[PDB]
Amino acid sequence: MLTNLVAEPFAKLEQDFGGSIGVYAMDTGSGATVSYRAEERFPLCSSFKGFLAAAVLARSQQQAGLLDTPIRYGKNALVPWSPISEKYLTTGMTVAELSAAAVQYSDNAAANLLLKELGGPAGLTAFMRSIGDTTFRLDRWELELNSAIPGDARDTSSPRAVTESLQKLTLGSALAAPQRQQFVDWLKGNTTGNHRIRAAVPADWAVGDKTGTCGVYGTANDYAVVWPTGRAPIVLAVYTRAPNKDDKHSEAVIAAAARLALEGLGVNG
Ligand SMILES: Cc1cc(Br)c2c(CP(=O)(O)O)cc(=O)oc2c1
Ligand SMILES: Cc1cc(Br)c2c(CP(=O)(O)O)cc(=O)oc2c1
Ligand SMILES: Cc1cc(Br)c2c(CP(=O)(O)O)cc(=O)oc2c1
Repeated sequence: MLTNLVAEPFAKLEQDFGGSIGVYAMDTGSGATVSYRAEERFPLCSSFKGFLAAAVLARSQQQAGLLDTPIRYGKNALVPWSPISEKYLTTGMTVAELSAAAVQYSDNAAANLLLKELGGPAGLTAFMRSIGDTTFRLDRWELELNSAIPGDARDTSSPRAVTESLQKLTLGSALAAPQRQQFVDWLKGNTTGNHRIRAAVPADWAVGDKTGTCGVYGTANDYAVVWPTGRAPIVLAVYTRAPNKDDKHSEAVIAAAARLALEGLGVNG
């Protein structure tokens, strides 16, 4: 029913974009949903870093002091787009600071160092299985996971699975209350998503998000929890990809898809 209210505008939006758009949006009050290509796999790109921080927070529930552990690293850890960790190369950073940098600045060195602590891509995948997500898979590290090859299931999930897992971690019971609020707070402080889902959200609504940009195959994404005033929160995921390696992603398309999802849910804004 709501999936059909916006099916036609979604098709026109993705045809103008020149690729595929995948959207799943959930109104946590009524349970109403909007779907468009919601079961197709899309590359995660940096969006896995949000789930990575949730996995760290989950581990901190039964390993006190994990968040305060100092991590030291060498120049060889600094891969492109490590804007925070490059400033602390000579000092180290704590696990919590690496997690905040991974979430709020998409810091690649920070993400790789945290992946190391959790047992690599299989360890993060294992965490996702532990919360009931059978779709998510991480296979590689930054930046190899950005290849976004058409048809390749490595380092992908579906918009529906991303939304379902995000709901469990931010609003459900997958994390304990203090860890859940810390995860929400990190997403709320993200600096990389101002032109994506946030561009669709009114100023007086709270929003936390995590972005991903593979840099090839028109592949980019964003997922978010949105707290409209006066109603229950909305969880949504917007993923894109395109057939040609040189196709460019579009933040404006991500924002436009988020607007249609919110319009479909009847969320005025
Ligand atoms: C910190 C760290 C640890 C590892 Br175990 C890797 C790997 C696996 P490898 O391909 O180097 O063996 C790839 C990478 O880009 O970064 C890492 C960063
Ligand atoms: C990285 C990570 C963190 C956790 Br918190 C798990 C859990 C929950 P646990 O029962 O091991 O304590 C299960 C799992 O299979 O993988 C994980 C991976
Ligand atoms: C090499 C590189 C790494 C990142 Br980490 C980005 C991001 C951040 P994200 O969207 O992946 O979170 C945005 C971007 O436009 O280009 C990038 C290029």
